Amino acid sequence: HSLKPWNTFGIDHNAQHIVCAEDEQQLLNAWQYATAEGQPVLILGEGSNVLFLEDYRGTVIINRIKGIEIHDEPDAWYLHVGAGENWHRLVKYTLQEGMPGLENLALIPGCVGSSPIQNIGAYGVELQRVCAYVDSVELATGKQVRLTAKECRFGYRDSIFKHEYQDRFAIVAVGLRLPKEWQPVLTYGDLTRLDPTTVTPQQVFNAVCHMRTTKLPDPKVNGNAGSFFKNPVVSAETAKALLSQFPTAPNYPQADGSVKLAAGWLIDQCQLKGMQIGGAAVHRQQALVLINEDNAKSEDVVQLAHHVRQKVGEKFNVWLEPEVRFIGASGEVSAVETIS
Ligand SMILES: Cc1cc2nc3c(=O)[nH]c(=O)nc-3n(C[C@H](O)[C@H](O)[C@H](O)COP(=O)(O)OP(=O)(O)OC[C@H]3O[C@@H](n4cnc5c(N)ncnc54)[C@H](O)[C@@H]3O)c2cc1C
Ligand SMILES: C=C(O[C@H]1[C@H](O)[C@@H](CO)O[C@H](OP(=O)(O)OP(=O)(O)OC[C@H]2O[C@@H](n3ccc(=O)[nH]c3=O)[C@H](O)[C@@H]2O)[C@@H]1NC(C)=O)C(=O)O
Repeated sequence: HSLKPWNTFGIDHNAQHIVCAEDEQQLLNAWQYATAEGQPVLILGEGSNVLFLEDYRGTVIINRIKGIEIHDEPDAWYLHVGAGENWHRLVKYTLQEGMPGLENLALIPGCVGSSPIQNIGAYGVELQRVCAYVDSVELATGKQVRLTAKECRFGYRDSIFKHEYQDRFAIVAVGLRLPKEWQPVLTYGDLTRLDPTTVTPQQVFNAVCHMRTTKLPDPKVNGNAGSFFKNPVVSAETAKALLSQFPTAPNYPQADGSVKLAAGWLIDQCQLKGMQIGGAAVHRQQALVLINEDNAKSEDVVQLAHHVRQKVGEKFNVWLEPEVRFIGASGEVSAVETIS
C-alpha cells in the first residue's frame, strides 16, 4: 500500500495496488486488470518527478522493463533501451563501452522510459538531441507504437507524452542515437573551462557530476524531485522591465525574442533559501529545489511551493510553474492550480 519507496520525494501516501512490470505483457495485464476494476493507473519509472498529493485510488505500475540492444550504423550507435533501465547507469554504461554522447545528462535520476516525457536536459543537452524514437504500447488497445523524435514534439521540459499521448500510452523502450564522431557540448557553466580537443567524455562526465553533486540533493539523504519549478520564459518586454531594476538576473534570451529567467535565482533573491514549511524546505545549495527535510507531508510541499511561487510573483511579477507532476487521488492534477 505505501508509495513512499516509489517516489524520491519520500512522500508517504498509499495506493490501492503497486505492481512492478518486468515486461510489457505484465504492464499491459496490470493496466487491463486495474481499469477493468474501474481503477485509475499510474506508470512510474523512479517516481523522481512526481508529488503524490494524497492516497491514490488506483494501481501504480512500476516500469521495470529492462534490456539494452546496440545496433551499429556506419555513422552512429543506435541503442534500444528498455523503459525500466536506470538512466544514470545507462550513461555510465554507454561511456564505459566507448559510446559517448550522454555525458551531459549524467546523474539525472529516473528511468530511461521517463526521459522523453519531460525531455530531460542539463548542461547544454536535452534528450531531443540524442533521441531517435520512443516505443510505447497503447494501453487500451495493446498496439505497440513508435514515435520518431520529431513526432515526440520535444520542448523545454515538454513532449507529446505530457499531452496527447498521456495515459493512452506506456513508454516501453527508448531509442537513442549516439554519433560515432563524438563532439563535446561545453557551453554550460564550468564546462566552458574545458578544451574541446583535449577533453574526454569522462572528463565532461566528472565536470557535470561535480556541479550536480555540489548543488543538488541526493534523494537518499533528503527526498526531492529536483527543480521544483521550470525556469520561466517572459516576454522580451517583461525581461526589459525586470533586468533594468535587477541587472544581474541570469537570463537566457530565446529564439522568438522572449527570455528565460533562472527560477532558482528569483527564489534565492527572495531570501527563500532554507525556508521551511512543515517537513519541507527550500534547498540551500539550489533554491529551485524543494526537499523533504524532515518527514514532509505532501501538504507541506504544496504550501511551500505556494509560498515560493507567491513571493517570487510579488517581487518580480514572474509566476513560477511547477515542473513536478502532482498526482491527485484519481490521477495527475494541475500543479499551478494546486499551488495557487
Ligand atoms: C535530484 C534530482 C535531479 C534531477 N535533475 C534533472 C535534470 O538535470 N534534468 C531534467 O530534465 N530532470 C531532472 N530531474 C527530474 C527527473 O529526473 C525527470 O523528470 C525524470 O525523467 C523522471 O524519471 P522517472 O523515471 O523518475 O519518472 P517518474 O517520476 O516515475 O514519472 C514521471 C512522469 O512520467 C510518467 N511515466 C513515468 N514512466 C512512464 C512510462 N514508461 N510510460 C508512461 N508514462 C511514464 C509518470 O506517470 C509521471 O507522470 C531531477 C530529479 C531529481 C530528484
Ligand atoms: C535539476 C534539474 O534540472 C536542472 C539542470 O540540471 C540545470 C543545469 O543544466 O539547469 C536547471 O536548473 P537551473 O536553471 O537552476 O540551473 P543552474 O545552473 O543551477 O542555475 C541557473 C542560474 O540560477 C542561479 N541560481 C540557482 C539557484 C539559486 O539558489 N541561486 C541562484 O542564483 C545560478 O547561479 C545560475 O546562474 C535545471 N532545471 C530546469 C527547471 O530547467 C531538474 O529539472 O530537476
